[PDB]
Amino acid sequence: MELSFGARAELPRIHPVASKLLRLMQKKETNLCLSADVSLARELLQLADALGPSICMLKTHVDILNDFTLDVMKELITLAKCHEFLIFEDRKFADIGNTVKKQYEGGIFKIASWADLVNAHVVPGSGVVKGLQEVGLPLHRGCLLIAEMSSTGSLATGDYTRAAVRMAEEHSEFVVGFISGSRVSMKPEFLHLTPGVQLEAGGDNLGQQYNSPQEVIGKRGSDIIIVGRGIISAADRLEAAEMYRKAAWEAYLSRLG
Amino acid sequence: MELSFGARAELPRIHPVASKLLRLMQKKETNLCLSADVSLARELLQLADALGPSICMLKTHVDILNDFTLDVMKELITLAKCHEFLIFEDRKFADIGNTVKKQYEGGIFKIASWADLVNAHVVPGSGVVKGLQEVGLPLHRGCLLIAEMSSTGSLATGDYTRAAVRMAEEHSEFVVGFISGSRVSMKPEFLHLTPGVQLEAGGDNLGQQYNSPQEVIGKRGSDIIIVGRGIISAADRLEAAEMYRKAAWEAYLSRLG
Ligand SMILES: O=c1ccn([C@@H]2O[C@H](COP(=O)(O)O)[C@@H](O)[C@H]2O)c(=O)[nH]1
Ligand SMILES: O=c1ccn([C@@H]2O[C@H](COP(=O)(O)O)[C@@H](O)[C@H]2O)c(=O)[nH]1
Repeated sequence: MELSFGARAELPRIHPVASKLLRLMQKKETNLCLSADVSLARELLQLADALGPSICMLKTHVDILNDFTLDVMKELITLAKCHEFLIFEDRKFADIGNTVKKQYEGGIFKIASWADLVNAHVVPGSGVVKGLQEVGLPLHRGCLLIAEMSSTGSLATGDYTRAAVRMAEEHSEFVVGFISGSRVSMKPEFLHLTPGVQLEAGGDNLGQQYNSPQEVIGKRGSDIIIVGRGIISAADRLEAAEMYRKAAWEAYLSRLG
Repeated sequence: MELSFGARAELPRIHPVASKLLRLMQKKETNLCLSADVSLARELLQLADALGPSICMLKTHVDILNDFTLDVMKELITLAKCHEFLIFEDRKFADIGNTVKKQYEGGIFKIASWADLVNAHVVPGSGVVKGLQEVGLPLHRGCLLIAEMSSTGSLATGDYTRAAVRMAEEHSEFVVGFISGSRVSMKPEFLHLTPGVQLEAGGDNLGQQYNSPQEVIGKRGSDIIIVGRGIISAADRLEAAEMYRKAAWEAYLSRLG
C-alpha cells in the first residue's frame, strides 16, 4: 500500500514543510533536488531561475559562495516562491546542541532566516536536534537527519543508521526525513533524499560513488534524488535537469503501480 | 615510558604543527585550549589578548561571529603570534571530499588561510581527510579527527572511535591528533584534545556533559583541555583561565612522574 506523494502530503502526522514539498512534487512531477554547487551568486541565481520549474528543491552550500550576502538569499527566495521549490542548506550540523543553535540562527549566514530545510549528523546524540529545534520550531522549519552517506568508507551504516531513524521518529515535530541511500524508515511521513546520483556508473577521485535514479528511487525506495555535477558540469544544465527529473519521476511511478 | 610534551615535540614522525604546539605548551606550562564561544569580534580579540599567555590554543567557531571579517582573523593571528598559541577552527568538516576542500579553502571564511588546525568527523570515510589535504598540505596545516564526543547519546564509540584512530594513523602527514574524551591512540605523535571540561560536576540543558581537568588529563590520559563556558561565563575570565591551566598542567605532570 504505497501512497503517492500527494496522498503522503495529507498523512495525519505529516510535518507542514514535508506536506508543502510533497504537494509541489506531485503538482510539478518532479522529485529532483538540484545540488547547486557553485561559487558565484550569479550562477546560483541563474541556475535557480532556469531550472526552478524542473526541481522540487535547491540544495545550497552557502559556505562555498565567494560572494554570499543575505540579499543573494532574498533573491533566491523570490525564485523559490515563483517556481515553487524548497531551499535546503546542506550545512551538516554536527556539534553539541548549544553550539548548533547559534550556528543555525546567527553568524553571517543567518541560515534559519532563509533555509526551509537543513540537515544534521546524528553522531553527537539527540542534543544536536534539540539545539536546532529550538531555533527551527519557532521559525516553522524542518530538518533532515543523515542516516547514510554515499562516499567510500562511510560509517553511517548498521546501528548508526538505526540510531538516526530512531532519533528522527522521536523528533517528528521538526525532523521531516533523511539523507540516505535508500528507504530507511517504514513511516511514510518521512522523506528520503539521496545524493550520489548520476545516470552513468562511476564516482569521483575523492570517494564519491554514484548510483542511477532508477536504482535509488526504484529499487532502493528513496523519494528524491540530489544531483550536483551530473547537472552542473553539463553544457546545457536545463536539458540535464530534465533528464534527471524524468528518470527519477518514472522510477517513482513504476514503484507506485 | 611516557614522554614530556617537549620530548614528544622531537619525535621522528611528529607533524610540524604538532611540534610547534608541543613546544609552546612546554615553554608556557599550558595545556589549555580556550573555546572562544562569543558572537562579537571585539570580545574574541580582547579574550585572545588577555588570555593568550595562559593558553596553548584558541578554538573558534567563526560561523557564530556576528561581525566576522578576514581582517578580524588577521588581528587574531597577530595576537596568536605575540602570545604564542595556535588557532583551531572547530568547523567539524563532515561532507564528501570534493565538498570539504571547497569549504576549507573558499567561501567568505577562507578558513585555511588563517586556521592552524581544523577538525573533521570521520563518518564520511577517509575521503573527508583526502579532500581537506589537498588544501591543507600545501598550506602547511594540520587536522584533528573527532574520535569521541562529550555529549549525551554520542555515537562516536566502539568501532567508530577505532575507525577514527586508523584514519588518523593512515593520514599522518596531515592529521595531528584527535578530539576525544581520553587517550585513543597509543602513538605519542598524536595529540588528544578534550572538550566537555569544567571544574565542577554537571552539564548543560542540551546534552553537554562535563568532566574535570584532573579526570580527563590525569585518569583518561588526554593532552589538552578545551574549555568554553567554564571560562567565558565567569566574571574574571583571566583568573578562570589560570585555574583551568593550573589544573590541567598539574594533572599532566602527575601522570608523567
Ligand atoms: O552522503 C552524502 C551527503 C551529501 N552529499 C552532497 O551532495 C552533493 C553531491 O554532489 P555530486 O557528487 O552529485 O556533484 C554534494 O553537495 C555533496 O556535498 C553527498 O554527495 N553525499
Ligand atoms: O565533543 C565535543 C566536540 C566539540 N565541543 C565544543 O567544545 C566547546 C565546549 O564548550 P563548553 O561546554 O565548555 O562551553 C564548544 O565550542 C563545543 O562546540 C564539545 O563541547 N564537545
